Amino acid sequence: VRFDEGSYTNFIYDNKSYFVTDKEIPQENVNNSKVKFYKLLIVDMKSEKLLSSSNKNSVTLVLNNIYEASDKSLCMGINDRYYKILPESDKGAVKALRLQNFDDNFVIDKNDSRKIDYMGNIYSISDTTVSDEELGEYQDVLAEVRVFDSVSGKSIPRSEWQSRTEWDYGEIHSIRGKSLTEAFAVEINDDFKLATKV
Repeated sequence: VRFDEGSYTNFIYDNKSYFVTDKEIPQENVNNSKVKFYKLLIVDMKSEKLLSSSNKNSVTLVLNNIYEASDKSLCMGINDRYYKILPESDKGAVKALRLQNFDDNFVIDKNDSRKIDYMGNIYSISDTTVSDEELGEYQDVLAEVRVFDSVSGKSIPRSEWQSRTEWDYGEIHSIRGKSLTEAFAVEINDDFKLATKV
């Protein structure tokens, strides 16, 4: 079991790539260990960067063994809990382990309607289409409207409905092969657009 440099979620085991998910497994559903290992990581909660010693905004993670669960999925001991692990082919479909366990929703940015806030990051909604083959897991639906200044992105209150643009925001989906932190798809009017971290 080898974690990628600088990562607390992405690793290789028995020559296959996995990540630790945010899916907790109750202790009663955890069965035989499959791999014994012990790794301590220190993670800055703000920058999510690895540290060599703890600080005021750090969390210490003890990663300990891989187990088979009662549904034959695999999981990993993380501190006092167990979290399912999945192949990297599933990234974005299922969220990676959240540090906060030891912000996680989509909100149209209050200052610029062409942006979405997610996980403490800001995402720019592009004019690039996400094809049906790139479109992955359903995450949420906004079902919102913004009427905004076409140049500045500043929204206009409904009571007042300068060039103006109306966007009608639909579903949010993962993009296959990408974590949600990297990118996701947002339904704008009649098609899915690519949103990427700014």
